[PDB]
Amino acid sequence: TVLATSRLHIEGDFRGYGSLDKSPPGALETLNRLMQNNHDEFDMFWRPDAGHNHTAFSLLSVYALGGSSADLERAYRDDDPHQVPIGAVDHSVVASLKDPRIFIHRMQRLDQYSNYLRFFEERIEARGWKAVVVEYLFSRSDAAEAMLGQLFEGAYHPLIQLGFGIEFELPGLVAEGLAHCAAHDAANIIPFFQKAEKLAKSGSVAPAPLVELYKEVRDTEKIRLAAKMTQGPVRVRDGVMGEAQDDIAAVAAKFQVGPDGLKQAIIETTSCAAYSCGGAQRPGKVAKVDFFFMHMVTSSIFLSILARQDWLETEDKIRLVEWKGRLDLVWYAASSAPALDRKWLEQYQPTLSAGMDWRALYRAVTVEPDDGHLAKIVRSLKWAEEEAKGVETSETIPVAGSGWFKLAQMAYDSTAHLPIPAKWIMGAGYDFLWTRVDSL
Ligand SMILES: [Fe+3]
Repeated sequence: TVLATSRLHIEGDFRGYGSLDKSPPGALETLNRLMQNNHDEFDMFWRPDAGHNHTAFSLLSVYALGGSSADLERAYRDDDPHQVPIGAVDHSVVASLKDPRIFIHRMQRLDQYSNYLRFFEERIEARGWKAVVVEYLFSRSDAAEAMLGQLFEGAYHPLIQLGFGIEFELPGLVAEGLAHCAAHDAANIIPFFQKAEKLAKSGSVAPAPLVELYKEVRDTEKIRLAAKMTQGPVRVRDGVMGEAQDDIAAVAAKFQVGPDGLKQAIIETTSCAAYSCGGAQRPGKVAKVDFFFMHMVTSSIFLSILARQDWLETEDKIRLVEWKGRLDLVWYAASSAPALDRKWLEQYQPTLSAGMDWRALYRAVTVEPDDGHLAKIVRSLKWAEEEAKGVETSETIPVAGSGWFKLAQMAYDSTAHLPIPAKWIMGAGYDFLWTRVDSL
């Protein structure tokens, strides 16, 4: 039977966090047609490692930046390589997923995406998306505890997809995100999250500023060297978690948010992620933004969005930000914990984006051939400027003020007019990766 939940209709004025210019007429109709095509025709996974379908991310971000029909069509065509036929649904498997032990049991299998999608669509059709999200992520059942770890998998893709669903209140997109969450292959980050949290709640770990926990990861050789350059997409599973799970778990336990600390913890995690991106530069090299640090920033807007949901307890909002901050330390370690310096973003001189404001940068991003990350990072950075309105740089907040837009300029300048593989450096701490980066 056709579910109402399967129909993605964005309607009304809402155009997204950090939006500036309204998309011109005709864009909304293009957005709905293409989001619906992507939803019905394509899987969430097009290859085993780094194979997340970005189509929904690229469309919704280009809409938020005020792109027209033609820009959304570019976004869709640019992600053609992301778009493979959606898996056949097994309807007896879908019926069985009502049992929480069969649910848990089939988790972390990529070929299950379509089964979990149909399941979550049926469940949302019956209870609505708010009820289902609390039930499957935040209710501390066994299923929900495993789904919460899964939410951060793949450098934050499930969180990002669920985040988009919640931001635009799209039931079918919330369903895609939950299904993505359930099906994502495991990087052995769940025990990192359990160990760090058990340590944090023990009463015997004093909290420290996140910026000092980045420093400790870099300065602890066993953690810094756990990841290997040529492990590529499995650095976290086979390197950071393989060699140093307990060690990084004891560091991450020091990141602890008090009951009145939610907004500052979002600003703290977002500032340190932006600081990763902008501060991991090398003398004599052009500016490049690390691909992983870029996901640490692109994911950050969705923390801000979950933080503002009426249907979610403040305890559950604080937990989300704790876990994201902690895993940002793992992604830092996975890029070989490069030396960070505030001087690079402070001193950065824009090139292609020199003299633009946010409105002109947004316009330039809407037309730029890209898989969606450029649009995602400039929007998270404009939003970060709003979230952290009035906050200045300090010992704990390393990027603020004009730094947010300066990073956006560096992401545009260092990425525009390049093929996708040349855009983002795949681990800023690995010296060899800089031999393939232009000198000054
Ligand atoms: Fe991505």
